[PDB]
Amino acid sequence: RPWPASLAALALDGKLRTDSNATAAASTDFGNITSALPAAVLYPSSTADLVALLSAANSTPGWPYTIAFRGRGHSLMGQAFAPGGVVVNMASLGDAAAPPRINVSADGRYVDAGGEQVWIDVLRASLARGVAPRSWTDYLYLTVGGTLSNAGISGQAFRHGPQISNVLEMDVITGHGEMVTCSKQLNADLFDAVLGGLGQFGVITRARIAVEPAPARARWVRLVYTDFAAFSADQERLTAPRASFGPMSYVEGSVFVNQSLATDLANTGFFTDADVARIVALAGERNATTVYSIEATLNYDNATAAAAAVDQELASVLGTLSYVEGFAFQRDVAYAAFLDRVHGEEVALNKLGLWRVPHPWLNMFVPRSRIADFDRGVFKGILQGTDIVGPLIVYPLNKSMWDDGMSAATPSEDVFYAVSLLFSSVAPNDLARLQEQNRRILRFCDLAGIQYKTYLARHTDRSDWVRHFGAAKWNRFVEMKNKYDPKRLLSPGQDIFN
Ligand SMILES: *Cc1cc2c(cc1C)nc1c(=O)[nH]c(=O)nc-1n2C[C@H](O)[C@H](O)[C@H](O)COP(=O)(O)OP(=O)(O)OC[C@H]1O[C@@H](n2cnc3c(N)ncnc32)[C@H](O)[C@@H]1O
Ligand SMILES: *[C@@H]1O[C@H](CO)[C@@H](O[C@@H]2O[C@H](CO)[C@@H](O)[C@H](O)[C@H]2NC(C)=O)[C@H](O)[C@H]1NC(C)=O
Ligand SMILES: *[C@@H]1O[C@H](CO)[C@@H](O[C@@H]2O[C@H](CO)[C@@H](O)[C@H](O)[C@H]2NC(C)=O)[C@H](O)[C@H]1NC(C)=O
Ligand SMILES: COc1cccc(Nc2ncnc3[nH]cnc23)c1
Ligand SMILES: *[C@@H]1O[C@H](CO)[C@@H](O)[C@H](O)[C@H]1NC(C)=O
Ligand SMILES: *[C@@H]1O[C@H](CO)[C@@H](O)[C@H](O)[C@H]1NC(C)=O
Ligand SMILES: *[C@@H]1O[C@H](CO)[C@@H](O)[C@H](O)[C@H]1NC(C)=O
Repeated sequence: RPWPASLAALALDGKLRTDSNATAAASTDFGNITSALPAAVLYPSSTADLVALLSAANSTPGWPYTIAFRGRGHSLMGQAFAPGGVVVNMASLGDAAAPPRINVSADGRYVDAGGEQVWIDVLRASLARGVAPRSWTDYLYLTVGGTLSNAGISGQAFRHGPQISNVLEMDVITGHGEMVTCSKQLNADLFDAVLGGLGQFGVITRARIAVEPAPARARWVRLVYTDFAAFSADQERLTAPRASFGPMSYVEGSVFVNQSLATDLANTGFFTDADVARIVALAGERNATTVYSIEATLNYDNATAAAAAVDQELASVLGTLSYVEGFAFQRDVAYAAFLDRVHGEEVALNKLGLWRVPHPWLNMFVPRSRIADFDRGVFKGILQGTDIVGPLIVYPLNKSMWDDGMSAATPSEDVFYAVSLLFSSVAPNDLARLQEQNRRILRFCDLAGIQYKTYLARHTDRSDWVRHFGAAKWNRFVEMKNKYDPKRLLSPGQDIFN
């Protein structure tokens, strides 16, 4: 039970807190479905405090405290908790002013960012130097270390890969309490393990993130379909390799069920009421139970000719497509306004009291060969007759842009779809129904032989995690767990080794 000097110094300096206010704040997450109180919350003022805690953990025999690294707690099912353990309040690393926690490189080819930093601040500090990361998440108020522990995907991933494919190097403190810098060339085994590694191997204190010259504006389009075959064929055309890709900077898509079509179209924040009326009419003419929309952008800069060159490039692209004649809808915004588009959605929902609610989200990767089966079984099947609150996002990814040596698990096929069904619960009895429906969707997929992977989900059975990674890739994961977290204390809320 004796404490090392450096661990005791943290309690003395008021950094180790055991009060009910501190512990309660670190006991809930964005999922708002599960909770777990820690014994203590650490508020580090430097990476030395992290070394202190993890060295103590490693050297103290019989050490009982699991350790989690809370980013912004956007986890869905407790992945950032440490039940009866220590939660690290990562945000405390950026409390001061000296030194800065985000540094754009002198050559403008990368940005250095603290693990604790949120992507919105990474964006703001990048644009101040005329650059920006190439690969995003839909939502910018997430931490660098958090998204990198998962993958980080948005409409750019088809061409640039996920955020984990856009890291040059990291500083990481392992379960041993050892500060290690890692890359493809230095300590590559740790580098690959941590990326998509679900916080199992250590804490990312710094990430070196690839940037590109920052575009000024995004030409922003949505294309409407009643035929899934045409919708998916076009998403695949837009994202297909020609190493080289087509013009589009971003390609996502969405599914709208007929029952709430007008309301959901109106709630996109994209369509006007005039647009909505035309799409509702189209659905009725085609007798459609589902409507599909491709969402795409073309990034361009402040050049004088840029706007007309964009018009012509866009016109050419669209002429290769098969959306319903006349159902192309365009917007034109500043690039930062596009990237932070979901912030506005959060503000609106929270003011309605619809943000801090349970989020039984279903996120998965579905092989291209079975996407039409998934559409029939889920969008045209299971989901029909239900009231859906939250977007249903569907878009293809290219496996060639994913590094399978990293921890992140993906389907085997060259093309696979991100399917994100972002259900928001309107309290009882809606939550239990939504949890059951997600089970049924997974059940449908299992029975149809669809070889999907989950994303952002934590499994509670060993056989499920083994299947998740694949047996050979699982053994790799375990090898790296043994070297970097032998005491199995880190990120216990993933329920892999805890
Ligand atoms: C809330 C949410 C999440 C989200 C999103 C939109 C919203 C509203 N949009 C996403 C998107 O478009 N694309 C995508 O890939 N993910 C998207 N997300 C999910 C998001 O990536 C996850 O929630 C992720 O966990 C990031 O969230 P956060 O930064 O808040 O991290 P956390 O929940 O607290 O912890 C997650 C796990 O990672 C470990 N962790 C956290 N920080 C570190 C560091 N620095 N080093 C090592 N491990 C770390 C935690 O222990 C936990 O297990
Ligand atoms: C951002 O750059 C600053 C330098 O402008 C870095 O600060 C130095 O690095 C470490 C901080 O732990 C110390 O060894 C030096 O004394 C710091 N210099 C001073 C006094 O500012 C900082 O580490 C960088 N941040 C990241 C995460 O890249
Ligand atoms: C799409 O959804 C609407 C419901 O919003 C359906 O229209 C309804 O049809 C029923 C049965 O004839 C009528 O009783 C309702 O008055 C209609 N509702 C409204 C408000 O328009 C429509 O049938 C659905 N289409 C498909 C193909 O399922
Ligand atoms: C990995 O795919 C995901 C996972 C979680 C969230 C999202 N995106 C969004 N999450 C929340 N609100 C939104 N509005 C538009 N897109 C989103 C996308
Ligand atoms: C969910 O949020 C509500 C309201 O903000 C809160 O009272 C409750 O404790 C939360 N539940 C969990 C399990 O986090
Ligand atoms: C592009 O230039 C315009 C006009 O000079 C300016 O308003 C805008 O801030 C610039 N966009 C950036 C910083 O990318
Ligand atoms: C309209 O679609 C519904 C549901 O798919 C179907 O039952 C019905 O037969 C269709 N109507 C016609 C005339 O095709």
